[PDB]
Amino acid sequence: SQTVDLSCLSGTTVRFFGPSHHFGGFTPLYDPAPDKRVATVDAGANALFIGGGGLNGQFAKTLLEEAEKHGIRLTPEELSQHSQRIQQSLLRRAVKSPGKLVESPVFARSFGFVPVVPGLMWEESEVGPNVGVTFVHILKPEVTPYGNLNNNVMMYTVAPSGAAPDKTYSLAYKTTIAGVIGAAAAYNDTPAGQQYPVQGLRLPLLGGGIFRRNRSLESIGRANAEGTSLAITRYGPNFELQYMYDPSNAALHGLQEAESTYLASAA
Ligand SMILES: Nc1ncnc2c1ncn2[C@@H]1O[C@H](COP(=O)(O)OP(=O)(O)OC[C@H]2O[C@@H](O)[C@H](O)[C@@H]2O)[C@@H](O)[C@H]1O
Repeated sequence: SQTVDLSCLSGTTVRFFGPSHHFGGFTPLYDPAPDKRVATVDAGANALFIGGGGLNGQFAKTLLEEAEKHGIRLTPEELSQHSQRIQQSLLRRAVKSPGKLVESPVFARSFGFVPVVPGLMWEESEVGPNVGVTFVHILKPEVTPYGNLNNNVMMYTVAPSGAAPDKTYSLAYKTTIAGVIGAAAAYNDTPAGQQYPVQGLRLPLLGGGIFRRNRSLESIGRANAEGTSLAITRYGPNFELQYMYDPSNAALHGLQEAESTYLASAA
C-alpha cells in the first residue's frame, strides 16, 4: 500500500491499499496484528441485515467463522435476522433523535446515527430506503477477528442508489459520508469509546457495487472526495482513512483531483 497526507482533507493520513495476496486482490476486513484500532465500514443493504453478497457477505463470513471457532452456534440465517432486528431497532431510535448518536451473540454494544431523517430531504424512490443511516458496533470477544482487541469495532452504512439524479445523489452521498465520519467522531466521545477509541476507518467505495447501477465509478469517486472533505471540516481529522483496493481506483482518482484543485485554490 501507499500512505500520504492530503491537504484537501485537512492533512488527514490516507492509506491506499494495493492488490492483496488473496484471490481478486481484495483487501482483508481486519489484519492479524494491527497496531491501532481501525473500524471497517460495511456497505450495507437497505434492509439492514448482515449477509448477502459483496462486502456485506464478507462481514457475515468473518463473524460466522469466528463464532464457529468459539463453539457458538450461529448460522448465517440467525446472523442475518439478528443483525437486522438490532439495526432496525437502532434506526427507529435514531430517527426519533435525528443528528444524535443513539445507543446478542455478536455485539457487545451498538450505536445508531442519522444525519437527517431519510426521505425528508430527498426522494426515497430515487436514492432508496434508509439512506445515510450509520451504525457502530463493538464486537464481543468471541467473534472479534483474530481475538485482537484492536479489531473489535465495525460500522455499517447504507449508500444511495446510483440511479438517482446527480443533484440529489450528491446531496445523499455527502450526507452518507457525514454520517460515517460523524458517527465515529461521536462514538469516540462516548464512555465506550474512551475505552475502545477508533483510530482509523477502513472504507470501500460506498455505493460502488450493486448499488451504482448505471452510474460511473468516477462520478462516485468525485462524490466521495467532496463528501469526505466536508465531513472532516465538520467533525475534524480525528483518525486516518484507509481505502480498500479497487481496480478502478475511483476513490483514489476523486481525491487526487480534489487535492490538485486544493493546491490551486489561492492562485
Ligand atoms: N468479497 C469482497 N471482499 C472485499 N471487497 C469487496 C468484496 N466484494 C466487493 N468488494 C468491494 O466492496 C465495494 C462495495 O460494493 P458493494 O458491497 O456492492 O456495495 P454497494 O454496491 O453499495 O451495495 C452493497 C450491497 O451488496 C450486498 O452485499 C449487500 O446486501 C448490499 O445490499 C465494491 O467496490 C467492491 O469492489
